Amino acid sequence: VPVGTPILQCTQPGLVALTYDDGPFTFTPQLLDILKQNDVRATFFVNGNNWANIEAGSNPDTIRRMRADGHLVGSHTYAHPDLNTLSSADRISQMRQLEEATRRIDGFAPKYMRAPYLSCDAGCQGDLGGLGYHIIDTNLDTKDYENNKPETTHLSAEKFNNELSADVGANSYIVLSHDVHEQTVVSLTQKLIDTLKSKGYRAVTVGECLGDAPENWYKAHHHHHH
Ligand SMILES: [Cl-]
Ligand SMILES: [Zn+2]
Repeated sequence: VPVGTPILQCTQPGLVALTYDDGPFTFTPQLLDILKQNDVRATFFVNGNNWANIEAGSNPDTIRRMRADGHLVGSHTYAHPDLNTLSSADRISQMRQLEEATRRIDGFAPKYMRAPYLSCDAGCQGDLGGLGYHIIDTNLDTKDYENNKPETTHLSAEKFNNELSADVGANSYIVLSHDVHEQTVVSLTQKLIDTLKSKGYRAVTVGECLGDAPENWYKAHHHHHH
């Protein structure tokens, strides 16, 4: 799987990787329950301290359930800054801080990440590559953060349907949603699953989307010497 270079689609067609950024937060437990009931795995790009602290409250338990249920856990940086705007030392710190938290939680560090605001240019990419990260972008943005009211979430479900080509054999998608919005969880997610199966796609983690064995998704161990 490419390192230090933004990835937009799967390595095979007929696949959808549903992804969720900016958690974990209030609605994430319910989202895990919904995905389980659907037998669907997904991918979470998590922060360390953004809408909540990943080590506060039940969040450590939600992160542990993500892994237990087979969802891919990726980094979204610790504090959600625009990585372009930081010096290399500060970008390295944003990644390592999150890795230290996920190691405290469940003894892992992500090899997968997504840049806040999809903002990560060649300067940023070089550093992330030196850290051995896979950079995950999107080729289908639900705009769920804009369509986040009971009466407007259908616009995001429609956007998904519109963009999801009926031509299952020639296409695959990495889908951007944000589970920190209640409507993303209690309405949009079921519609995404329904719509993707109605067209013949299979939902997959980004790991499977890119042909990557789950044994490669994480650094299972800290190297004492770098
Ligand atoms: Cl290093
Ligand atoms: Zn974000």
